[PDB]
Amino acid sequence: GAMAPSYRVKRMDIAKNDEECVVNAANPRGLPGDGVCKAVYKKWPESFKNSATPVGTAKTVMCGTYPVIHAVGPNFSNYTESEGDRELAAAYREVAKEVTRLGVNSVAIPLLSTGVYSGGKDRLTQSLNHLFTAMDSTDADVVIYCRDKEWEKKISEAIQMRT
Ligand SMILES: [Cl-]
Ligand SMILES: [Cl-]
Ligand SMILES: [Cl-]
Repeated sequence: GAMAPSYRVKRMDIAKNDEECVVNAANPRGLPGDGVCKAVYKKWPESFKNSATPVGTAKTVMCGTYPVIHAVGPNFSNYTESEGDRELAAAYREVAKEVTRLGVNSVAIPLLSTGVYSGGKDRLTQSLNHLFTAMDSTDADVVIYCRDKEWEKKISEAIQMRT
């Protein structure tokens, strides 16, 4: 575990992370995709060997010794708000199990279902609160990655509020 488990936010490409493993915002079919998924595919293409996994699940594949946790959040274009919310909570619980099992002291994690799977809604709070619910009982240092300047400020505020 980390000596003082923390949450941080960085506004940068998660493919450049400084952590012991990465969570991919994956698609169910283990395809290269777009956004975080495409960056992950460019950096760690070996991790897409048999990475296909259902919505609401996480599947880890090693790129050398570096673990890539493929977490499949729901596409809110396809799911009801109710069913999407349940699958998004579930994907993050499966990320917490994998981070624990791997014994890492840090993890780089994007906000699942906040991009092309958001169904054109702002889901920062929804996705961030499911991330906290899952990861709060883990002792890894968690570093949340984003690209938008206003999102970085809101994620930072939400982290500081609890401290
Ligand atoms: Cl960057
Ligand atoms: Cl997304
Ligand atoms: Cl963002």
